[PDB]
Amino acid sequence: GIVVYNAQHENLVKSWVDGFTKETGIKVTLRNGDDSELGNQLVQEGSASPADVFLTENSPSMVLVDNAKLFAPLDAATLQQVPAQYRPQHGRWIGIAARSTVFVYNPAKISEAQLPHSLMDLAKPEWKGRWAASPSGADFQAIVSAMLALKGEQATLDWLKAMKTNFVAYKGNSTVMKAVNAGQIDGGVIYHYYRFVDQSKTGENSKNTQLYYFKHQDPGAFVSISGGGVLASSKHKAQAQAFIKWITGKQGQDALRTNNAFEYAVGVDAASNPKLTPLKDLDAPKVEPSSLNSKKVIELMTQAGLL
Ligand SMILES: [Fe+3]
Repeated sequence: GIVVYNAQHENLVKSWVDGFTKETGIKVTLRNGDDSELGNQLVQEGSASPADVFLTENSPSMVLVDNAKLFAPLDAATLQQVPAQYRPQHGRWIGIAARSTVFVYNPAKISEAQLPHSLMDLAKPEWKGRWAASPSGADFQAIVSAMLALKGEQATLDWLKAMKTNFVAYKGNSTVMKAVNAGQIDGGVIYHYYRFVDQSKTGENSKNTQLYYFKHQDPGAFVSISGGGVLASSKHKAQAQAFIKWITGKQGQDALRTNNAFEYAVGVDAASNPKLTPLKDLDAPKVEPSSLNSKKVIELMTQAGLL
């Protein structure tokens, strides 16, 4: 069978494996981990890696592995299952799901009318002590990688230095949401699905929160694309290509619509969970996935004192 380095969620991917194996008989072994962990591990393994497939929550760790020259071209028929805007132009990997940046806020701490117009506005001195984020996570680092691609090094580093003055750090994006929910800060920068996931359980970590979408092609409207790819070293290329085709195809994208992950489908003509605000109404900035640079992001955040 095939070996998948999986930095996407264990439960979502297991439902993909369930349908994929049922229809093809191809068995899948998951090696689960985080974006940056598994990305760096693949670069170190190089062509000696036992992985056939790499899946990520966000794009920068895909770019890391592609920069190392480790991905095989994806089948053209697979690439055509996803629109070009949710896909690197070079076709060596593909988007498999999406997540929207949001400002999660506590209405008892901050009225909707007081929310920042731009993610860049959180650098202003009036925001000191009033917002949070998880800078060690690949989630927030991907958001900063979009700001870097959109705004450039100097403007991004200036924003990061003001964030060091202004923000409150927490370990984990769900932790940020819990802190907002408890009223420790006015709000925080996370991805949209965390609130949906918790509301589908007890809601005890989210009931005092609401989601704000920056829109207007703001850096804060960045839509982060989860990635999938076939390793060039794979000895099971047909099976590996078929797994990517499955997860980006109608049945695989269907799971995104009906499961409890609340992440967006990216497939052509694919409906997303109806509780989500449609991606086409969010007016995300144009951000080429290959332009997202996780190494420079870590350096800038370290220069700012955040890591
Ligand atoms: Fe995440």
